[PDB]
Amino acid sequence: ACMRVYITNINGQSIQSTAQLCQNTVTDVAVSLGYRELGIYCYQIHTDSESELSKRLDGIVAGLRHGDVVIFQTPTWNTTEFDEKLMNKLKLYDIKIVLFIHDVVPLGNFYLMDRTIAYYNKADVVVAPSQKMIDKLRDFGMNVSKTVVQGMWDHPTQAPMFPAGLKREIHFPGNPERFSFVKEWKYDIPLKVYTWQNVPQNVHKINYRPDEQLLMEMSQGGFGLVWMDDKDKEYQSLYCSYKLGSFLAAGIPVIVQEGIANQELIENNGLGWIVKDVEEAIMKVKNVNEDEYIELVKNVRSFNPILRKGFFTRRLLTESVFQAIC
Amino acid sequence: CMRVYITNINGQSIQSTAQLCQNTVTDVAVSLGYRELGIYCYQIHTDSESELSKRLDGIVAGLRHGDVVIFQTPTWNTTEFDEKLMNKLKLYDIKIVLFIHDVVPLMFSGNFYLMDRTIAYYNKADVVVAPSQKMIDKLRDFGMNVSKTVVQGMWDHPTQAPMFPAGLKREIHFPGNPERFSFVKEWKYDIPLKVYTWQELPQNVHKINYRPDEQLLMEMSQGGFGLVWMDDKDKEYQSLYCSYKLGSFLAAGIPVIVQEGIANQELIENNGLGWIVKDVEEAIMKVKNVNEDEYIELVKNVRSFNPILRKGFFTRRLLTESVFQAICD
Amino acid sequence: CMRVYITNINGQSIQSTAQLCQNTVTDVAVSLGYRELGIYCYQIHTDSESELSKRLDGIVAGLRHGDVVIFQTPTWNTTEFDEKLMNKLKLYDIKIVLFIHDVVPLSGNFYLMDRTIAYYNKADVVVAPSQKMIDKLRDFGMNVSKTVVQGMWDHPTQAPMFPAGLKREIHFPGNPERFSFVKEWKYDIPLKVYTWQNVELPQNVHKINYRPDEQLLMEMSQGGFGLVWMDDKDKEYQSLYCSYKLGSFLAAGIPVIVQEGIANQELIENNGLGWIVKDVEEAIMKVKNVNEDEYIELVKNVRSFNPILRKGFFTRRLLTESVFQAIC
Amino acid sequence: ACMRVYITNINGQSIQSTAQLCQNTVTDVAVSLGYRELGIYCYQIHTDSESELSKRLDGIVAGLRHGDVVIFQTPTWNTTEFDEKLMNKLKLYDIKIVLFIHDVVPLMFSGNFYLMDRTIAYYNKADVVVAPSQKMIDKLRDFGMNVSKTVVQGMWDHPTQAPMFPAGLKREIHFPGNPERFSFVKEWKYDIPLKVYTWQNVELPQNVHKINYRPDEQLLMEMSQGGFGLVWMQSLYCSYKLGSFLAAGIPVIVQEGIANQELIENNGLGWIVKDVEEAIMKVKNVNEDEYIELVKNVRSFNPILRKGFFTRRLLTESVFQAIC
Ligand SMILES: O=c1ccn([C@@H]2O[C@H](COP(=O)(O)OP(=O)(O)O)[C@@H](O)[C@H]2O)c(=O)[nH]1
Ligand SMILES: O=c1ccn([C@@H]2O[C@H](COP(=O)(O)OP(=O)(O)O)[C@@H](O)[C@H]2O)c(=O)[nH]1
Ligand SMILES: O=c1ccn([C@@H]2O[C@H](COP(=O)(O)OP(=O)(O)O)[C@@H](O)[C@H]2O)c(=O)[nH]1
Ligand SMILES: O=c1ccn([C@@H]2O[C@H](COP(=O)(O)OP(=O)(O)O)[C@@H](O)[C@H]2O)c(=O)[nH]1
Repeated sequence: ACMRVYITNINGQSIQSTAQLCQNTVTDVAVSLGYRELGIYCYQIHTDSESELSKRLDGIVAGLRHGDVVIFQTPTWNTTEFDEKLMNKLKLYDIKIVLFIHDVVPLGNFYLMDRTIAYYNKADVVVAPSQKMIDKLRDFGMNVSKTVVQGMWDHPTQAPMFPAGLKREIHFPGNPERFSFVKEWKYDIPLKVYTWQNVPQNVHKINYRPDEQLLMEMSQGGFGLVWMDDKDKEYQSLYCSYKLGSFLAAGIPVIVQEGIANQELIENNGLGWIVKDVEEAIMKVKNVNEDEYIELVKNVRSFNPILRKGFFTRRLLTESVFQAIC
Repeated sequence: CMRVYITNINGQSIQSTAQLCQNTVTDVAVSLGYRELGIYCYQIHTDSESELSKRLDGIVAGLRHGDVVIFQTPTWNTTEFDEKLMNKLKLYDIKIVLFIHDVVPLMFSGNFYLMDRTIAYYNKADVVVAPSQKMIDKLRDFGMNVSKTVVQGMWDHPTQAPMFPAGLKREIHFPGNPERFSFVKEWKYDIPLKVYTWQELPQNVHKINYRPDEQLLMEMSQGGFGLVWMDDKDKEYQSLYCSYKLGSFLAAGIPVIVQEGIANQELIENNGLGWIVKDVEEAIMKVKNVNEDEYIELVKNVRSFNPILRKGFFTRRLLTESVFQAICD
Repeated sequence: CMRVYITNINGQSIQSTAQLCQNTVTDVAVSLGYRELGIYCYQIHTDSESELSKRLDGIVAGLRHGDVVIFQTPTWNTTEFDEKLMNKLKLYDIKIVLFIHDVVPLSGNFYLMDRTIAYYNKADVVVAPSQKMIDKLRDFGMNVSKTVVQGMWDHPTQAPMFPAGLKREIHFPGNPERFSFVKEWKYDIPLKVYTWQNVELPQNVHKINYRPDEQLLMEMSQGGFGLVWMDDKDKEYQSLYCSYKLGSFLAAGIPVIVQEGIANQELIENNGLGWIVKDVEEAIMKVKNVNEDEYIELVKNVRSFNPILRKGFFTRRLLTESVFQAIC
Repeated sequence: ACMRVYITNINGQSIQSTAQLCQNTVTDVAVSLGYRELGIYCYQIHTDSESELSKRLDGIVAGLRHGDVVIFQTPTWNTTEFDEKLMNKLKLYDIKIVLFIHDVVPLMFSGNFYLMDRTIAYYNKADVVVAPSQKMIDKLRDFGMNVSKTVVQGMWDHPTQAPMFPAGLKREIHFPGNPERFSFVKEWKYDIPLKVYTWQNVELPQNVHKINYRPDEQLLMEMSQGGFGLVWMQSLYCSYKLGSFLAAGIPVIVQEGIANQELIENNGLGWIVKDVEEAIMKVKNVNEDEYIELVKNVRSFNPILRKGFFTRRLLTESVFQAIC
């Protein structure tokens, strides 16, 4: 009996899926720690007889041995049915299971919240974006005793950082479809939106670029905006933003919405400003002098080796396996 | 973004050497930052064509175009399974390293019909790692035309078992099964023979029960000689394969006795790791005649050579060189 | 481009547990991609001041601004060396993790506390064996704000674990010159002492010759109980540290018996790894009574818990968390 | 007797030093393989007394033990005296020594030939020699180098994850080296533009675009947009520039003779040309499809350079050969 740690990893999604991006990046760190990938392909679950699905899963977990530990990165995006039966398959082994939450599907839409929580409760440790997320999940019946807070996505990279000049512009590499505040841009601060989609005056569309390029370009100065839409104001209070990690790894300060999860990280480390609303953000971008920009930048760049070396991830990947056995 | 993947069987008996080698190789591959494609040993005919195909899709779900895959063959799931795994792999734009642990039609007179199908699927790899040059030669004669070949040379035996000081015990160690090795029963000499096995034999042969490898290593290190031998039934294969027993003796820290004609025998010759003997009589005779002086030297050569074995360097180099060859012309 | 380095001592006797520890932490560290800053144990007074300085420049030659350095203390080259290594480290723009294996000023050695504390305080993060250790260190002026608790030693190993039978015997792989209760051993339960010392022992102590750790693990895994016991003058200083042999028993796969108030005692209780006893006499009683099933369970707890020990997870978490903390 | 592998690595040179860049790249690969760094700092050896030197060295190798293997990246650039002395220290341990040659000082010009005997003497204490090219090994043998086990490096790697942009057929030649070292640049006289990436002040001939020095990753991204990489100058060693071009994902043009050119030919990675004028011709005549093919070749071969495989093999093979 010789313990190995395995971790699930999705494959086959779009060139531009942040979801897969997250998992693959977590997995690369995990591989570097000695862990083993359980590759999972993103496909149409209805395409399998319930029996072919049982055996595709046997294919996926073929290397598993009792005494192992499995880190399940949820969701698989293969349907709650897949999630459920993957879990069920793992519960047949005499192993500890770490549930690593990237998103809670119902949070839209809301109905399957119950079957979601239900297989969640089968894990031994839960890793979640924030304590607020854990608290809110307990409210729906989540009863796993050992929980670990993720805090922040890393963003492992060796993209050169150029000196950050005080450009009074704002960067935002999300998609307008999901963020409608972007179409409502009123202010005379340029908003640089990085997206594939083609949809005001001061918003400037920029072509989707490989992540390393975006980082290099963003490092030349400016501010990074982390901002949700108005129903997404639920999550935001709960999830970890991926682009937040991308701003910080690039070496520029951030502007986040008052009430975002884990805001303490931003404050304690002097990484940017927590503002009430867009207006206040604009104001600060207009007010900030050369001095206080130079400070925020140096704060970001003394902080970001954590992000670029993948330590929030190495941290939770190590602690959760230990808590599972301990 | 190229990743390197390696297949690894699972599910066989704890006593199975085939799985033991594959796991060990995998353990070394993982340390090199490679990725496991786990494969479970089961009865292939409990699947419909659709199900087997989808079990394979599950096994290879993480592969992408541009990756490299090392197929550790055989899977012991049948030539049929090997062939369809290979077929799946060829749908990807990847390079395939075929790493041969055994050639199943060459190792049993009755498995020979499978030669042609085995070769056909061998010829789909970009690189073949074979135990010996002689095995590659033999493969060629049966139609194997894979242009790039790497010689494995020897099985490592990664470990940290204590090595005790080796005294000149005039005994011979043999951790194999009497079934696969019938000569055991016809043991007739007055030099003791220790047979380590889970399984009925002559007076000068002592049966010791199957221990976990680590303990076997510690015990063997106390001295004596490791015998690497095969019956005349397998004299053919012997000139071709790599013995795992060989690597276990040397890792333990004792000299070995091997039959003339065995694969990669110059390895033993040039590193002074034991004796190449014509027959069992010549070995028994050398064990009775060797003096303290000579045994001292042999043990010295073995324990200066065997860091390679214990740190997995034969495996590290084939794992590194084969992936390199798969890409570079 | 940040690298993590970790100090590691070399040159001590194959018997030195202090080196065995640093070396083990270092091995885990290297598997995590950290880099060794090798330190050799020698007579410091053989060095002129400038020689000592440049020997140190030799040790840290590979360091760069922006690196993170883990200092496993002490080096055993004496405090003067520890202090001079720390100052050398502070000359770089790096974050420093202090990893405490022992604290020298802890009775007549106490006078050294001022110097010891003054260099501890140059660290950004302190990893200490127990919270208790951290508290005592605070009473004497340690003010490093980020601290991590180690909570056990690991024992990474591949040692076969045999099935464990209930044997009413106690294993103690400790030097009997350092533990006196051994010479006083007066009980009908056999005490098995694994030691290099060529001396004879009380009637019911079985002197067993020193053996490679791997062999010791395998042998102990056949059953019996592992005793973690301190002398008497090492009693206060006891409560503080992490027992290395404790880790060895659990990694072998047998339950343990430890004195009341041992550092990180709750780990034993919360995981069902053995018993906390007042004194030897209670320990003898438990071993006399303890039944077959109750033992079976003790073992089950141990072997479900010990893959953490055997794969080095206490160390992996402290090496990972302390670096994170040094930057955060 | 637990064998560990160590590798020397220089530190403390300028950010522009290719020697350091190389030793550091090899070392990072070595660390991923589990090998341990012996960090060496570049200073002025005259500032040490004999005793101080001996103890600085003792500080550098404090972690070695009998039974280890040591890979010595030579030269250290602290001089031959330092290299000889480091080699002397190592020999005092019962270890095997791999000598990995980056440069041979006494072969740099005839003036430095007097150093050959000292150089060869200490080379000969090694158990294995890794050299850039077989040709180099042959030359060394002519001067008394007698280490029986040798390994050929072939090519520098270039570990990176720089995005590769699509390679447009730009009729331009990239050359990230400095002028004060390459005469041919100041003499440029072709209607084909030469993109020279340098930190130097100097203004440059008409059809040269002096581009400011830039981080390696950025350089790689820019070059991946297309055009040709030029390797120009001692066909003894491996060009580091070469690996940068191929990692960036564009084909190369190299001067006839240089070492290991059959790597170029056998993988269809560029052109081996007699002179500069031959290079301008091929850049003028080459058509769209011929160029898509070059790029195909380079981008299929690339992953070796980018994942550090020339280095992984020499680091694995040489340690193996040191014991076997
Ligand atoms: O041109 C682009 C724009 C987006 N991104 C990536 O997409 C991320 C943001 O995606 P998403 O909005 O889904 O992250 P979220 O903040 O919502 O968690 C950025 O940080 C980048 O990593 C990118 O690689 N190139
Ligand atoms: O008591 C035993 C006897 C055998 N072995 C293992 O079984 C191997 C021999 O198996 P096999 O005879 O199949 O090796 P090969 O024929 O390839 O030389 C030995 O080297 C050991 O590693 C073991 O672990 N415990
Ligand atoms: O025959 C022996 C006896 C001791 N030890 C090692 O020495 C440790 C105990 O040493 P020490 O008492 O110094 O550690 P402590 O428990 O006091 O921290 C054991 O756990 C073993 O790992 C060993 O390897 N072989
Ligand atoms: O703007 C620049 C110019 C050059 N270089 C680096 O310098 C290398 C060339 O160095 P050198 O000419 O010394 O190498 P050589 O080809 O002579 O071996 C390039 O490959 C780059 O990696 C760079 O990073 N940025």
